[PDB]
Amino acid sequence: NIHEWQSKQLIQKYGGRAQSGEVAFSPERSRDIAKKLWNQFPGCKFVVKAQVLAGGRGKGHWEHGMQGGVKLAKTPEEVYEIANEMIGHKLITKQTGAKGINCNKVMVCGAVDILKEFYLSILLDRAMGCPVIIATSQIEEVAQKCPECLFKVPISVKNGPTNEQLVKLAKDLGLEGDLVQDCVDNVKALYQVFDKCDSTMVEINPLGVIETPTDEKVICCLDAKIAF
Amino acid sequence: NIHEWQSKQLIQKYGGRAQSGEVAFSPERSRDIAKKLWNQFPGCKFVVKAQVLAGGRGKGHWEHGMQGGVKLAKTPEEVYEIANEMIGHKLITKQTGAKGINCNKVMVCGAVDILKEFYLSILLDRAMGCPVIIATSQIEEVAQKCPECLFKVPISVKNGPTNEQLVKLAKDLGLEGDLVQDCVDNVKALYQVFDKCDSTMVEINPLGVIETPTDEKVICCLDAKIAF
Ligand SMILES: Nc1ncnc2c1ncn2[C@@H]1O[C@H](COP(=O)(O)OP(=O)(O)O)[C@@H](O)[C@H]1O
Ligand SMILES: Nc1ncnc2c1ncn2[C@@H]1O[C@H](COP(=O)(O)OP(=O)(O)O)[C@@H](O)[C@H]1O
Ligand SMILES: [Cl-]
Ligand SMILES: [Mg+2]
Ligand SMILES: [Mg+2]
Repeated sequence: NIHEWQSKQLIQKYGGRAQSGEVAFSPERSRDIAKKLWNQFPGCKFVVKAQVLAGGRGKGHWEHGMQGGVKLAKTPEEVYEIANEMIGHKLITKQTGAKGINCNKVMVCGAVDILKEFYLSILLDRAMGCPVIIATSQIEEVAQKCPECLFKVPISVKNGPTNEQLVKLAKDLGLEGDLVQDCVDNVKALYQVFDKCDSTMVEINPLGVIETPTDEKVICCLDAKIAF
Repeated sequence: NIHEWQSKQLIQKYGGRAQSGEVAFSPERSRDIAKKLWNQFPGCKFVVKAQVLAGGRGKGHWEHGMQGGVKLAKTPEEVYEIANEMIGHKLITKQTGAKGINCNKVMVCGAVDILKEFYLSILLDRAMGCPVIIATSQIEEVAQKCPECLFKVPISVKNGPTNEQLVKLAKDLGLEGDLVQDCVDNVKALYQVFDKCDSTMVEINPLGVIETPTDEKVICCLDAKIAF
């Protein structure tokens, strides 16, 4: 499986929208990324995301407390502080145990208004022998407590997804207006990645509805993981 | 006199907020700047500003038809198109005449919500023999048609501006809440530039109230000109 930054760039290579930010291997560099971003959107806030091969970062904790592998920062100096407590230190989440996985890089992103967060993945379903799109706006828990809340769209491996399936899926997720077609185009892009890269899973957790700096609502992958 | 980019970077060096963007000397580079900015704020729009030693770009026009030296762009490709018609071409404004001034670089900026636009300049007043801060929220026309709309704050070159003078100026311009102190700190930065650079004029036209990507209101220099 390829890292977050690399999957997102692959998704955007194929016409999808994703917040890949920029990766840093030192707190000095993390700060410089933030300072330069203030040239473009002055006053913006920042998000620092520990780049570790492990899930559930948002609710881990570090040696010196901290808590959470995804944290908001108001200034480049706050980016330095947070980054300095991530790089070269050990995060502890559910997927790691008391061991804790080491972190030697972070992702620095501009902070955006997140209006909605969905789960969406494109899986190779061996049983049926076809790709299947799995999405929900609420992943193993939701399927058991509310299986109806989960949508599974089998895909024709010769024709690919139909606009009918994708439009329905988008509306089933609660999207309206321009976000419906926006979601179709992004899901089409995710499928090309799935297909053209011979992936067994393209998982977007979360696929979000965010606001641009000028308040437009757009679909954007806020996380990405591609397996082969 | 130093260019927009250099003044803005100088202003931020001293604690002010300015949208310096990033300068490009080709439309290919302009496009790349926009593409990379979409990694940070996906879906954002862009502004392309012709970098020419001449004023009134917003209302100028180019020899081959295109209108305006400051133009909005929806995508990196729209940035390329606009930049390609600016770099290596001739702009015509009021300050240039039928000759038209050549442009060999543009500034690519993220588009932001602009809520208010002020004029603010720090001048070496020969008559009074001291620096004077000149600001208005409505420059030669306004001074004649509404002299009351213009505020002039003489500065003691030994004490610098007082927080009292700057706070009053901020409220005189109609600012309230956190924007008052925000404006004070930015004006303090503009004065240090004026002083430490032995300038005869630091002109910010417009000094704006803009929204951050997460809807915070902040003071930001959207243009800058420093004379010697
Ligand atoms: N640009 C951003 N602005 C604000 N919040 C963000 C941004 N990017 C990510 N987040 C938040 O970070 C959370 C955790 O992100 P994610 O990469 O999914 O980590 P995890 O493995 O903990 O789920 C997301 O649910 C989202 O709310
Ligand atoms: N980042 C931006 N987003 C939106 N509009 C902008 C941005 N930067 C500048 N503008 C607009 O461009 C106009 C012209 O900009 P400026 O640099 O002052 O050129 P000039 O004053 O020579 O016409 C401003 O009055 C403002 O309305
Ligand atoms: Cl170049
Ligand atoms: Mg995730
Ligand atoms: Mg101007």
